[PDB]
Amino acid sequence: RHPVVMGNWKLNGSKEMVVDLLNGLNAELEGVTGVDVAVAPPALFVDLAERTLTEAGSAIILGAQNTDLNNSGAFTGDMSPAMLKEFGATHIIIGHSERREYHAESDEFVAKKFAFLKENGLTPVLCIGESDAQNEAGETMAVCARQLDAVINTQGVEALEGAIIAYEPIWAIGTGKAATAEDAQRIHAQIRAHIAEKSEAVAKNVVIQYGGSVKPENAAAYFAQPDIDGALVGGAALDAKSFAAIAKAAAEAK
Amino acid sequence: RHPVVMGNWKLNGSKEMVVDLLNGLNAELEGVTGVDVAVAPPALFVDLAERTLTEAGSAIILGAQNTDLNNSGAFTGDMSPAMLKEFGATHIIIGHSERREYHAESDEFVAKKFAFLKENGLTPVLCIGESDAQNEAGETMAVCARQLDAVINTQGVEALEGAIIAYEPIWAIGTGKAATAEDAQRIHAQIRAHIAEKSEAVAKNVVIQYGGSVKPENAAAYFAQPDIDGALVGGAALDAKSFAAIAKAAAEAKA
Repeated sequence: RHPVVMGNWKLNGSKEMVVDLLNGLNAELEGVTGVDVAVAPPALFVDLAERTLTEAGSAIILGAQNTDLNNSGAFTGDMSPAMLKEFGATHIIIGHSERREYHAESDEFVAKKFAFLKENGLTPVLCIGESDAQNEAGETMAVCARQLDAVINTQGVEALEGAIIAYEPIWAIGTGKAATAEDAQRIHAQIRAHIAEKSEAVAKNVVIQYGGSVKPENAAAYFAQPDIDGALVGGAALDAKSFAAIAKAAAEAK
Repeated sequence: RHPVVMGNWKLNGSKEMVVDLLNGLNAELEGVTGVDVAVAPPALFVDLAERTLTEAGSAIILGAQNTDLNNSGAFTGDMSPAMLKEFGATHIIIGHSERREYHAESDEFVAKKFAFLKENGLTPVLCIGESDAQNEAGETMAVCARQLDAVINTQGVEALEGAIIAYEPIWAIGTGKAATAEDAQRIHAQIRAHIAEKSEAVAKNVVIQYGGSVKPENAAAYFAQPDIDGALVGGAALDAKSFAAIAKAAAEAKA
């Protein structure tokens, strides 16, 4: 399993920053073989990202933060896989904890997105993860099993074929609570195992990134675990140094 | 009231298409000056749209098809008014029927976006409109007033100053009915009259666009009515010759 490190920029970007960051990023990662590095900028900046990376002749993968369920038509305001494809984007974050909470995206909704992306030749980065209370209640796997089965129990285990899964420890996050590399590995082993129950080939191959708070000096403690295959990075993704660091750590560590 | 004709491109666009459309459109509007022409492409193409319009020295206005409630922060996949301002996008469509239906956006949500747009210096194109069963049940004004009050009752009529309102007869859309310039004009005066009950000054100046199916053949019919101040165009927006025809008719109708 080749590690994959993705930067989720979220709702951050500007014309100056995008160029700076992507250039800095390219510099830092100059010849840093071993990992797959991807960026997910706001839709408004996918055009710029593409142009900047292409000039730079960069190897960074272009992604996007969500998708909708149609390629074209009377769908005012929607995100189209076919349109994203025109800019080279290929890694689409879906089910993120923020969309699920704020936009009330459901398991079935996110599963349809999963299927449509795959149908379009794109790579889904399916996010799963339990709340603070589902965690206090010791329901972590009930939840992760649930969110994952919405795909498996419809499309079938195979469907995770060439997809990335990202585990979000929503329970931690400024709430004084913290996930450790041990917690992370514990959990990632259970998820993989859940997949190994229907298919072991699939399970051993599926990249399962860790979505918790990972920093330059966390990174290798995490990338050491055998079931953690990369990271979906939040804040560190906004800094070329920090983010390249995390990418490097995973490259070697693996 | 100076007319505004906006093309909502919906889920339509491509690199080659965006530049051909904007270039032909700008060629067609050469002497035209009595109508504001705005264009709303998918977010993915707002940058390309800007680049094309700028190179051309075009006067066409850039807009977008939706917005969210934050400028920056932890909101994966959201739309930012501030990021939109960087590309020069000013007219922002909110409340469109396709979002109200497919994304279940409430009047409360839509109203929150209106206030945020005003907070950021942008122009909201507030869509309102009733369905088939409401129209048959003849509750057109209760629905429209309900939806306008969402912003009026929480922000004051003056909040409409500088905004654009687009009536969408959804009942006519996709369900065998048809609106006429005469039915349209009747609905716009009721809408204007509701706003006027709170402020005459605001009501006199607000641009209320017609959102039904407008086409180059039926446009002068609509722009002829005194309470129809432009159009929010869909399908006819995708062609430079059709969209420019609708813009021109509005220009003359209101000269």
